[PDB]
Amino acid sequence: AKKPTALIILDGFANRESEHGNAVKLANKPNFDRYYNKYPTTQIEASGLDVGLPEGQMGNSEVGHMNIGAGRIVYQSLTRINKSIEDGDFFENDVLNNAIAHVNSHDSALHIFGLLSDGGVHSHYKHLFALLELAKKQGVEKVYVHAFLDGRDVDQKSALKYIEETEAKFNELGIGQFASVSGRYYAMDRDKRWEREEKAYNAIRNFDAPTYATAKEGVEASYNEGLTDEFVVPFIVENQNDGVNDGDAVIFYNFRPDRAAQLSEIFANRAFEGFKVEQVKDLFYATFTKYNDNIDAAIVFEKVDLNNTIGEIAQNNNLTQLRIAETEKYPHVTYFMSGGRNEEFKGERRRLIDSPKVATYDLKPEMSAYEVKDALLEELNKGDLDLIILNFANPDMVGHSGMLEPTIKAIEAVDECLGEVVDKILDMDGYAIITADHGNSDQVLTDDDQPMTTHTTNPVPVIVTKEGVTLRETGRLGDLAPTLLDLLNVEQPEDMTGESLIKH
Ligand SMILES: [Mn+2]
Ligand SMILES: [Mn+2]
Repeated sequence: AKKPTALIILDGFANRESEHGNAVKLANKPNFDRYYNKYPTTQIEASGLDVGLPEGQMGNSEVGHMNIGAGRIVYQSLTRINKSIEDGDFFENDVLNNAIAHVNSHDSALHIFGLLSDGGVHSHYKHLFALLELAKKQGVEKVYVHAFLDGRDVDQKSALKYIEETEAKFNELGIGQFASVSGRYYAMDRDKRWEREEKAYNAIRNFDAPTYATAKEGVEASYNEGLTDEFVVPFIVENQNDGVNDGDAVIFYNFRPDRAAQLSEIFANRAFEGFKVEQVKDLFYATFTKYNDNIDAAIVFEKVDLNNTIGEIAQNNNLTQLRIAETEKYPHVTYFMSGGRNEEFKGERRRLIDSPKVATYDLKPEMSAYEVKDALLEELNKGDLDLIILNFANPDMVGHSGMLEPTIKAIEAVDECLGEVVDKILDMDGYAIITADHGNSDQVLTDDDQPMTTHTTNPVPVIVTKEGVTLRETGRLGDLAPTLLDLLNVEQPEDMTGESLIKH
């Protein structure tokens, strides 16, 4: 048998001082406790800037497993764009400046499309303000803003505030105006409901829609009819919309593809047939990210491939590896772990265990953890594995139910499985790193005893089952893969910028 090293991710399992609604602390976890008391231990950050998110933003599974596999901080779109604005590269961006040069050279118009909120899931409105400043700096004359209203990633009736602050911006810079206003239900549909999109399109293009003298006025009218932000029926702002015409440019500042793709196909997929259109000629169509492959767009922030993730380094040292998890975390231990790559590395094998088919996992807190554990045992008994990446989904997936007793039971089943897994590894003269990708199950009740159903910003435990070493006192997810390479005695390449948790 080879000596195995395994990373064991207890999804959504973190350190929190309060015991109130804390399923991690209330659960009986004798194996975890035994390993924790015997072996070297620390705590590392899995939220915010430490994993490429905004300060204060709770971690998640996708961002977590990306950072873990990469062994470095993997900047997500919002932070990437924020930082680009802060250090100036944004204002030098080739694609944004070409879009502007198209407008300036045709004396045509610049249109800006996006979700006008600080939700941060699909867009951030401060990126609109940076586009306004760029256009102003480059002397563009006509800027039309097409506002898509949120109400879903922020309070359900908050649009007036973003609109007001945006109006003050147009006045402060002497450029820009709202030309159309649409609920995200219409402009940001993702279920091929082309009829809803056509209403937004018609307002954007000055074709057919209600008109109001101001963005505020249309929104208040909507509110008066009982229709909140998300559902505002698209409208045109009187005298502030001259259509989308040949030679214009569009910049769409949303960075999340799923809900920006459809509207972008309407304008810039020559094959679009959701409804009949006469597409604009000589249109320069820029998207902040690439929404899909059927849109002829210039892409402002291109995807970066990640070289030398843990799986690639393993391959390149002629090691063999296993990725294993039940369904709900299978993409995390595969695609996201490998840096957003579906293809297996040479020497990679995978094990998918079917999750149960229930609407919510409080109905079976053990989920398929026991079958995951049994698969791993069968794999370890083959003796041919160098590296194992395992995820127990339960604490996250049960914790999302906001129910304390089932989340405790989820943890307890995971603890029983952890015991058999980790003892086998130790039986085989191997090493485990036991940790998590962000918190959740550490808090499943608000302070007033209501269900709490979300991840947390709490730091995560690390146990490394190697005797006579000391761990560094803090760190981040991007340090786990360097710790694995340390355990395996494999050289760490320069593009993995994290650092081994084991002191030397
Ligand atoms: Mn997770
Ligand atoms: Mn989750």
